[PDB]
Amino acid sequence: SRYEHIPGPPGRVLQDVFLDWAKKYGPVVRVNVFHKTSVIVTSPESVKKFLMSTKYNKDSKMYRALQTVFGERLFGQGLVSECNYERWHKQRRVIDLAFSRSSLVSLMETFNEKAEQLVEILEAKADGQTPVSMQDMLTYTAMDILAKAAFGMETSMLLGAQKPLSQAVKLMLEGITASRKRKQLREVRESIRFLRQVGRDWVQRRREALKRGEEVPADILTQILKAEEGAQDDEGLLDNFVTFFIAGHETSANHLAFTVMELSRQPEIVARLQAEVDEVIGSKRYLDFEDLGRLQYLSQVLKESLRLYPPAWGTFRLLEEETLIDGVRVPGNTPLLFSTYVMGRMDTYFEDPLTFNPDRFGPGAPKPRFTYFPFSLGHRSCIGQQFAQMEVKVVMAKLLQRLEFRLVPGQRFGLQEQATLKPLDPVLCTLRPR
Ligand code: HEM
Ligand SMILES: O=C(NC1CC1)C1CCN(c2cnccc2-c2ccccc2)CC1
Repeated sequence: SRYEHIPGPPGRVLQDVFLDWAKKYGPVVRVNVFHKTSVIVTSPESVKKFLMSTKYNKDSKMYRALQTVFGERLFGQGLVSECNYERWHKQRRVIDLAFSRSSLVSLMETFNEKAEQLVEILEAKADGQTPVSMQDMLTYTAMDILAKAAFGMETSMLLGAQKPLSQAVKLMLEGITASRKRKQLREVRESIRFLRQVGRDWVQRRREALKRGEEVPADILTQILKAEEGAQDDEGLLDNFVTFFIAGHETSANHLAFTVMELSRQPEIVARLQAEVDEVIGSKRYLDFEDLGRLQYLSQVLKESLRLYPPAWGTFRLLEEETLIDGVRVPGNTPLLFSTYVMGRMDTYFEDPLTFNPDRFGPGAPKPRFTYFPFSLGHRSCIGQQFAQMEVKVVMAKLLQRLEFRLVPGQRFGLQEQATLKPLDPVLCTLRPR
């Protein structure tokens, strides 16, 4: 009854249903999500008001499935899932040092070496006939980049190593999904314990290295440790280990996979991207940091890919006091749902919204004003945004330099939702050298 007055109903995902309801019922609509009543707010005025203010905190009820799954602590109170402002702010300020401009410039060697490894593996299969899962190959690349860049760890998933780790990540993502019988419970719980035990093993290795006075370059793990200096126990440390182990590869992989999928049906845009990489980097194996800013059309293509295919569709804020939102009375203690997926597909905000058009992000084009937020906005925006944008530009630039991709017929463009949105199909392609 407390929500009955709010407007609403009486390879598809629930976000497509929400899109249909926002179009039909307007900027404030009641929905059921993760078995709670929520209100989806899709005006840009609401996005600005609620996301650009430290007055509005995340609604912790809507993060339970990242905190704990089936009674196993997962991300716990790490940086994504901590919804207390002061507890979040303390860790954010310490971990931010690992995402400074100087920190990220130092990661270009890791980005280049893993991108070069992927392209060499793909070139050996570029016979126009062997089907390759670009979803799988881009996930292995993203995991290898993250493990090296964040932790100084070589996972070598691109060599076929760490299969139990790859399986554990897959079942943990299925667990998040199922949360929000007997064998699936056992497999999910053991996978979460395995990921935390990877953290314990790697933190002990880092501590022993530091004790023996071995050289350890400052990385994300350095700052994760710094945030816990004088903690009562290692459970905060492991919460952020697992948070960054998962967060630092999965959305990047999703975004790469979506971009390759969509580009397979955009031959003219691919010819333009191939030309731009030819003009900017030439034959050079290695992209320098200053080359990234020169790949302007690729930047636009990746922004348009996130408009239609945001791996992280949005966020929630807790409305504490009854508030009028776009002419609608919204009760206190309500989860407000913000969706860049829904707003990206509304003709109100984007003309011909299903058309893939990188020129929407061109230099003279008007910037979306609070209608586009694939890294969210405000104080709780993605800490990894610049990390992600650099690594994906390096991977995509190296693929475009060296290879041609054709999507295998029968492969779909639809979505699935696990913890994030990702292609329904494996993005199975045949390849040829340029
Ligand atoms: C294309 C890639 C990526 C996308 C689309 C993405 C998207 C997002 C979004 C929408 C949020 C806000 C989530 C919320 O409000 O609940 C977020 C937060 C976060 N992301 Fe990402 N992300 C990406 C890459 C990364 C990477 C590479 C890392 C780490 C290296 C990372 C770590 C995080 C963390 C730790 C947070 C929580 C930040 C905070 O609240 O202070 N993300 N991301
Ligand atoms: O569960 C979430 N929000 C709850 C309201 C429902 C999102 C929180 C932000 N997440 C990320 C953000 N940056 C990078 C990666 C992830 C990521 C990917 C895989 C698994 C976990 C997290 C995406 C999920």
